[PDB]
Amino acid sequence: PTTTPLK
Ligand SMILES: *[C@H]1O[C@H](CO)[C@H](O)[C@H](O)[C@H]1NC(C)=O
Ligand SMILES: *[C@H]1O[C@H](CO)[C@H](O)[C@H](O)[C@H]1NC(C)=O
Repeated sequence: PTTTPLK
């Protein structure tokens, strides 16, 4: 589970 800096 990984995402980019908010929007
Ligand atoms: C990426 O988005 C997810 C889902 O909102 C989480 O907030 C996660 O903490 C985010 N990653 C970063 C590096 O901000
Ligand atoms: C972070 O940016 C990436 C593009 O590299 C994706 O668009 C991802 O969906 C973004 N995450 C959020 C939480 O907007």
